[PDB]
Amino acid sequence: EWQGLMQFTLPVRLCKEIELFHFDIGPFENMWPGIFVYMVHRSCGTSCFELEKLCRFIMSVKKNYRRVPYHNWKHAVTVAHCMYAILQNNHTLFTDLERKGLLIACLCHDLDHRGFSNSYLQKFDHPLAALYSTSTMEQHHFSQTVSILQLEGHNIFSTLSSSEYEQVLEIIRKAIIATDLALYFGNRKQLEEMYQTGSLNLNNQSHRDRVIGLMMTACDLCSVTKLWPVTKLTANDIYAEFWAEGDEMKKLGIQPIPMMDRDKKDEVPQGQLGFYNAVAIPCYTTLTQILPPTEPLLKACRDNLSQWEKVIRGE
Amino acid sequence: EWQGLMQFTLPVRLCKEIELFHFDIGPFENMWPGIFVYMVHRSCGTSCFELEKLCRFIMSVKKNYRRVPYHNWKHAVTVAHCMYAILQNNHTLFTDLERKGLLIACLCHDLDHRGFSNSYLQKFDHPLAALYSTSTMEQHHFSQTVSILQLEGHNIFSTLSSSEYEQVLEIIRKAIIATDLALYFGNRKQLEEMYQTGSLNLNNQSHRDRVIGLMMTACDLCSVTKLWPVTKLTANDIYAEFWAEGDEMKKLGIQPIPMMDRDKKDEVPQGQLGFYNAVAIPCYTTLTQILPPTEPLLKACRDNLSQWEKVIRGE
Ligand SMILES: O=c1ccn(-c2cccc(C(F)(F)F)c2)nc1-c1ccnn1-c1ccccc1
Ligand SMILES: O=c1ccn(-c2cccc(C(F)(F)F)c2)nc1-c1ccnn1-c1ccccc1
Ligand SMILES: [Mg+2]
Ligand SMILES: [Mg+2]
Ligand SMILES: [Zn+2]
Ligand SMILES: [Zn+2]
Repeated sequence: EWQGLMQFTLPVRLCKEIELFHFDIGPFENMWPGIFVYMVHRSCGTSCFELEKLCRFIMSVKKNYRRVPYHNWKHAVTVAHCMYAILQNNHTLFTDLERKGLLIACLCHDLDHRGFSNSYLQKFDHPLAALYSTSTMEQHHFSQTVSILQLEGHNIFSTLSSSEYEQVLEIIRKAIIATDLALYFGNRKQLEEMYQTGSLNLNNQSHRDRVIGLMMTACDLCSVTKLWPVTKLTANDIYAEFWAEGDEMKKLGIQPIPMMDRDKKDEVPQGQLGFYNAVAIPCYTTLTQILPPTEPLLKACRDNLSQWEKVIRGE
Repeated sequence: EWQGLMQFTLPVRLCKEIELFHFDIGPFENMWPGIFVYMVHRSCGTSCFELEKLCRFIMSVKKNYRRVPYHNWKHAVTVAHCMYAILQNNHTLFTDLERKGLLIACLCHDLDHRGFSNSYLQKFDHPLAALYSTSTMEQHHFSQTVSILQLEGHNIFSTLSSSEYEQVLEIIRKAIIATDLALYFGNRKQLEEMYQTGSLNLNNQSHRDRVIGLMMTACDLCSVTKLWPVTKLTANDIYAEFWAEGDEMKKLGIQPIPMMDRDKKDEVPQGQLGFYNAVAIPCYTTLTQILPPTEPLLKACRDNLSQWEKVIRGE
């Protein structure tokens, strides 16, 4: 099976559509592993990784996402695809090493997620929180990536020099860390200012890491940039995960926040509104200012915001 | 009427096209009864049913479909044909008794449909809802089937033992009930787990029952698997019928849901993309896994889904 992935060929029709931001992987489950291979090949080249190792890596990454409602294998590939479209539209802004790292990082950014937030683990003294005090899950995700890399025949970065091996791990590490939404708000705030004053410079490494940060957020949340019926369905998976967590708290005696409370569904429409206004819109707005070809992301997001506004009005 | 049918020979220029999953019966209206005959002869043999009784039965079946926009005689034969194509492409898996039963089941699965859903009937306290509390129309459909079998000169299962007769009515009954879409979701979900755990055993009768059910669902929805110009037009019949149910609710003065509401005509494309994603795609996806030969159904379904995307996007 991990061999059948090597003889995979992407259908011609899909070769055209995969380039667009709005593309939806959802109806093509059996092709997701192959879709990642294709995307890595178009962005980085066909002789970048050894195909054997690359295919073994990908299959092992799929195996280590759980059967949870939202933070699953589908999510990993969804996030990788959006990165791909960002990279493709701003190709020469990034180095070979960065594109390698960011795609792999997107594929790995939620590895071994259990369906629980950083709040939960920390509040209920889960061992993961004892090990990782800030950005709990995200640190575990990066730890999971290294583990897979160190498996027999799984080290896709074996052709690299020591120097480039370290550089790419660090790129991946910051990238995964950056998907902690707790860190997004500060990041986006800084970038907005640097853009306003005209002080943002891509050759400044810390500015560069900030940009990559924002890119990781945009990709993590891109399911709000898909066509309305796709986003609506994803919303169900997201909320199915939140409610499952809130129920765990109710069993433990403690009342969950509204977002995680299956008894507060009425509040959901207004919760989506709040999320779009406070998080998602300002995310893609800042991104479009820095990387103008990412405009379609902001555009789609605005469409979905507009939709939720109709729901609140009574449709 | 039944006598001109005994004389019927399918024209040779359709002897190959008929075997294709995407075959459209639409241009061949007055051949529909003969096409069924033909499909039965090829899949069960010309020795299976007495030709006189079989012809009488088909014509009574035809007359007991009402002149409704979608749940009519055309749909009955369209669904039967898809079953034909499945059975043909999995030559060895199903028993003689199963094949006899499944074709008859498909042709009868919507008998005497009134163009109203179950919830409509239960809502407004229709005598049929008072009779069958769950799967209301489906239990009526089967009832209509048994009535026609028990007409004079119509019992096509005359040449079966008492035991086989009981088995084949059980096969038909379960298959008709399974076309209740409410039960589809549970069934597909179980089947997915069984494939995933590898615990799916076709020696297990209640596993066969589940598989048969999924095939029923697949055939029932197969209008989403035809060539675009055929799928696009059948959609208009489906919604005509949804809207008539809503109109009836609005005559009575009650608000229907958007699917049935014709003041929501514009949202049909979005409504199609949603349905394909939440219902059609997972159906044929799980069917293809269980029965690899049925893959052309999924492929066709994917092609029509992207067509709706283009409609929504103005392409
Ligand atoms: O649709 C949503 C509603 C709420 N949240 C959310 C999540 C966490 C924190 C917060 C908080 F606002 F509380 F900080 C809000 N995320 C999404 C969303 C849309 C796309 N990905 N995700 C997502 C992001 C992260 C986790 C789950 C889902
Ligand atoms: O094109 C469609 C749009 C919506 N529905 C639908 C039907 C029931 C429930 C739901 C619900 F979304 F509520 F679950 C959606 N079915 C079809 C469709 C495509 C092919 N056959 N049928 C079909 C299936 C069943 C009945 C009539 C038509
Ligand atoms: Mg995460
Ligand atoms: Mg029905
Ligand atoms: Zn994520
Ligand atoms: Zn039907």
